[PDB]
Amino acid sequence: KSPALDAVVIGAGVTGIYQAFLINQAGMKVLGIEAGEDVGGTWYWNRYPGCRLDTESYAYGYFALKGIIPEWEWSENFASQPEMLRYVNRAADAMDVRKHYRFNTRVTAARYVENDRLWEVTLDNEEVVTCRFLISATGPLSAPDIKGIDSFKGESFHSSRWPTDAEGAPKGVDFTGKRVGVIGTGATGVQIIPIAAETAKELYVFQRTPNWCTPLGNSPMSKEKMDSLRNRYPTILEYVKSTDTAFPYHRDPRKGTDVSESERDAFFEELYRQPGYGIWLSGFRDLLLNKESNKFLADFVAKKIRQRVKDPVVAEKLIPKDHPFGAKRVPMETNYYETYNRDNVHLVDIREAPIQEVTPEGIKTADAAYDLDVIIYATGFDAVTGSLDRIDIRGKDNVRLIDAWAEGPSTYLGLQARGFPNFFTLVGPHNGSTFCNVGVCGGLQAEWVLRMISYMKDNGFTYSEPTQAAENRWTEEVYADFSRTLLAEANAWWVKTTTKPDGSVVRRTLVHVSGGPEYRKRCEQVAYNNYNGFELA
Ligand SMILES: Cc1cc2nc3c(=O)[nH]c(=O)nc-3n(C[C@H](O)[C@H](O)[C@H](O)COP(=O)(O)OP(=O)(O)OC[C@H]3O[C@@H](n4cnc5c(N)ncnc54)[C@H](O)[C@@H]3O)c2cc1C
Repeated sequence: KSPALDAVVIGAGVTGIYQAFLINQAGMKVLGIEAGEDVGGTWYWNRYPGCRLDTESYAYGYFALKGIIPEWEWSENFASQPEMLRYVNRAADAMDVRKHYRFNTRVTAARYVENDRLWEVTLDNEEVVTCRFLISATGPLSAPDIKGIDSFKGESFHSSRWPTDAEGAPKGVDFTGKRVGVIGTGATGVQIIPIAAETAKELYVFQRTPNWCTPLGNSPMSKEKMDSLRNRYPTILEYVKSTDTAFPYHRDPRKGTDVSESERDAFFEELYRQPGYGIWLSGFRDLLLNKESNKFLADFVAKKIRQRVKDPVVAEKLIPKDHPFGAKRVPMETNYYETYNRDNVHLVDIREAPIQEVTPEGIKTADAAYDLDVIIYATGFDAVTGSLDRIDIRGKDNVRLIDAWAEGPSTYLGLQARGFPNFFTLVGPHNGSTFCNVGVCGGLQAEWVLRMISYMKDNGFTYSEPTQAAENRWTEEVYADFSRTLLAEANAWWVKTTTKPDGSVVRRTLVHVSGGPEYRKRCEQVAYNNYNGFELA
């Protein structure tokens, strides 16, 4: 039996729609599947107030850099979610990609059929479609275990499904007269909190531990700036393809320990005040390698927080004590810290007073009862464990992907796993999503996968799977790269350590941290050498 499709692509975010576009442009048959009503992924799902890029719009805008929608005009240096959604909609118009997709459809299971070298893909546990290759673009992030949520009698908002009007704007964003509680001070919370505080009668921020945040420095984009950027796109593209993260930044050549205190302070002050991520990405070369260097920057950011927040007790609570700066994807913010100088804003330390439950009346901590009218659940993400866990994926000998990866992801090139032929995982933490400009990283990744599938078609190969040796060597190489950074000591659970039935010890990181260009170079050496390390038939 032969599959009906060359490929199924799961997800209609930026990654998935471009993979689908590429496959179709190449003359192959592709079906996209998407749970939502339309395209956008992130930019479709996340509708909460303050939702905005951390990457310069022009640098994230790969579909414009690549000449798919080159006329696109950005209105701001760091585009808001509604603009991002318009960009993805326009890109999808230009790629004519919607016709290849099933919308409002969840892939519930995928099983590899060994006799027939194809995937049976189950849609909403009913229809089954067959394809030669299965490609996940289910998103680099996934996603509250609090007693009593269902009992609250006021309004509940969840940042991941913020209610919208018929025009797609967020409902109930005016909190005039309302006592509001926000739980969470990750990326979403720090975008939500300063906006909610503008109208709430009282705002309580329930925070377990603070993250490092830096100011975004967003501003409108002039027509003149937009035109000069567009004229520079061929250069901008070459640049972002050459940096380690694919953001438009590269590390300072110097070690922080080599620079005087006075020079360090001046350098940091300039970068802190420059819009975007430079404070981190343009920082000293040893910032994520060396504790002293890291501490220089963390101390500087801490000093900036103390400047910006009036009450020294409150300030201290907002400054991380227990983790290096940049050990997580750093939230950027617009007047977040100054929000706490407002008289109607209160920080509730729930490490010291954990939440016992949500009640009909509001929130109960170990120490106090907060009567609220509104609760906003500003829930975090896992940028670490990946988005495939909700799909029943079965490879050879009916093995679960979740079991195969129990001791940590095991892949070759971060793209296929032994046991799961003709299955490609785009854009996930195990291949670099966590610290990438995903607009660019993911687009380049989809192009490599296109080239592999085309090669297979040209040669009449219908089977691909990593060897055990190549998968093992890769996975050890990725771990060793990870193990030389401060991430390893700071995020201990990002590493899975397993002593084998005999005595030897296996270590795998959940998160690939290797430089983009080095990673892509290794992928091309493999592709050039007839996909050496993949068995093909
Ligand atoms: C608030 C926020 C701000 C961000 N800002 C930036 C930024 O500035 N720069 C940056 O590089 N990254 C940023 N990110 C990361 C973001 O994940 C990527 O930029 C990008 O949107 C990921 O695109 P994707 O297509 O790979 O996955 P997604 O955009 O997550 O799309 C995945 C799609 O797959 C669908 N799906 C999942 N499972 C199934 C299933 N089983 N069946 C059918 N459909 C399924 C989902 O519905 C979704 O539509 C941000 C993320 C968030 C949440």
